[PDB]
Amino acid sequence: SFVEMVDNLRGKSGQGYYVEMTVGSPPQTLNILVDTGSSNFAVGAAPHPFLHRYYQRQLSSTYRDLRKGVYVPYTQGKWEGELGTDLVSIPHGPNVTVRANIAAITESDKFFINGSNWEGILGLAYAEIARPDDSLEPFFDSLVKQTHVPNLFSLQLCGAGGSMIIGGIDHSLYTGSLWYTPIRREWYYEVIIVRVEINGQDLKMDCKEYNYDKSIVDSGTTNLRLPKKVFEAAVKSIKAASSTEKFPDGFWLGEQLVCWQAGTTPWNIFPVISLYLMGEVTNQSFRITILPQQYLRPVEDVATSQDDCYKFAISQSSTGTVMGAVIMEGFYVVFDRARKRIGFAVSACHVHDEFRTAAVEGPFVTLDMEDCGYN
Ligand SMILES: CCCCNC(=O)[C@H](C)C[C@H](O)[C@@H]1CSC/C=C/CS[C@H]2CCCN[C@H]2C(=O)N[C@@H](C)C(=O)N1
Repeated sequence: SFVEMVDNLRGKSGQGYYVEMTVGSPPQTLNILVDTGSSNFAVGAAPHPFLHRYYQRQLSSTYRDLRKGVYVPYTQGKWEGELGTDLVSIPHGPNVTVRANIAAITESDKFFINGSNWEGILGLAYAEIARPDDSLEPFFDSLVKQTHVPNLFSLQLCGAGGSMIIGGIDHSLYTGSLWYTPIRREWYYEVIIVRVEINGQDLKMDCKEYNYDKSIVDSGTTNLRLPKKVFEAAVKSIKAASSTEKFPDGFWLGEQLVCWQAGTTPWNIFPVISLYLMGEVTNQSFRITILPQQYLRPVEDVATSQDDCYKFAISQSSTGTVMGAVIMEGFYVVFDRARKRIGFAVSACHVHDEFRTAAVEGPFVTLDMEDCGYN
């Protein structure tokens, strides 16, 4: 019955992907950012320059105050608000209504984005990273406890809408086989990267470096984010491969955007990136390959040029690897919480390089994969 959920997401990589939800009685409609990197369901509940609408607890007969405050910091942005519960539904999701925890956001900093068209956030990860603590049941945990919806969801983010299939896998959204990697621990959607190659060349780092201090799958982050040492090794490699042309160093910091005459972008000089993920059987892994069309994010020209301009969508991290939206775009990603694994497959909405193709390939053999986990 998943066909009704296809295309239930709007938005872009750089603006966030959001789904429509309703809260309260009578139902109030809000667009909610879908975020696998956190575990709090929160909505603007007070006026804000960037909000065209918000949650009004006074208008809902089913609202219940929990008389407790809450604060949530992200890599960027933060808000504080008031905990309560209310009835929640997803119009283009399963046909159910659940009582869910909701943080009513009363104050925020660098959280809401001007003209993003969303007014809240849906944290899809586990209770362990919920604020104020893990006793605040996350939305998806509530959905699964209160209804018959199976304990999984999948995401198909399409670059330049998407689909969130709640409760299953829709086989028409991907081609080829699904490959699965264990969820290392149920807090973030944490996985283990066991090898990295660039244009077929092994970075040859201690694989612990790739997962220092963790690696997570996050639909709510735009970029691929890498630990300092890995980020430096990657950028060095990508520079050398594209040394044909000259780029400002502010470009490699994701600040300045480079441009080319419409339809003349030299994709071929940028390397593919292969991330190998721990697999499901002993000494086995598989790889996802990223095309430049993914880590060069298209942006509006700062001038009156009909040129194609891009930003470098790989950035340095001090909190581990983040596989963000630009990586998830062009894969179908299955968050199989029931079997503690995450699946990847080539998306039906993948980008078309002329001579290269984004791919999910296996099996590969990799000795000692356990040693790649950071402790
Ligand atoms: C409370 C413990 C869990 C905290 N989890 C995290 O911080 C995750 C690692 C990151 C989150 O997934 C977090 C959720 S979105 C918060 C809004 C930012 C405005 S910018 C945000 C929305 C527009 C598109 N770019 C996005 C982005 O790129 N956000 C990164 C920068 C980020 O921060 N994402």
